[PDB]
Amino acid sequence: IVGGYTCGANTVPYQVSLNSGYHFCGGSLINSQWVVSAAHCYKSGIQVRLGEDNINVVEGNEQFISASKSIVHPSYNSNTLNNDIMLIKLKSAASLNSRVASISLPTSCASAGTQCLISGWGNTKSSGTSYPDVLKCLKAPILSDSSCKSAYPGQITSNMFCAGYLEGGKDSCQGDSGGPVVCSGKLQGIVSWGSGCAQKNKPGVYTKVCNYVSWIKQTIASN
Ligand SMILES: [Ca+2]
Repeated sequence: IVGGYTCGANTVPYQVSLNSGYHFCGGSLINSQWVVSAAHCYKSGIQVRLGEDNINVVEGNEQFISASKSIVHPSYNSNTLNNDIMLIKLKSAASLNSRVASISLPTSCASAGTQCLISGWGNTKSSGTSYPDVLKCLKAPILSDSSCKSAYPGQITSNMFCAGYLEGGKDSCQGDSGGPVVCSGKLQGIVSWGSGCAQKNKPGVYTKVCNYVSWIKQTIASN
């Protein structure tokens, strides 16, 4: 996250870290056994880390659970990043408390102008490299379809949205991928892509979760 603030320990209780010997992507806990992330985060041998704040120190609220199964969206296109969403089932159910909770799936799609919370352990610099050990947060508006498609001509599909600041300075970045965009207490987005970070007229691009709810429910019911 560039240009954000330090969330505070366990203030984003649904935030997951995906670990394969190291933190590589974020995710969201959507129930005691299921995590939603970005399909471009697909790896073998994922361990899901819950209850994290400092990812380099054991602070006492962690739950480390391996993935049993990973399901990439049937129509994921890695060249276009269209349908950039993945489901991860835990080997065991997480113990849900105030510090480790699930986030609700949306009933409706959020509109342009809605303020959302984006969080993760990604790079905090727009030029150069600096990775935080603690969770970073950013409040950002959902931009209009028009402004989005005009920033990224020919690249935005129905399954995407832009959020952030056309002025730049504040964005998601490398390492934030797969993490939540939560608006009015519901999971609306997944940190998907962008052209660099926090650059002028190049906002973050997010997977539009409201388009996938039916797929999510069906999959979870049968797996
Ligand atoms: Ca920790």
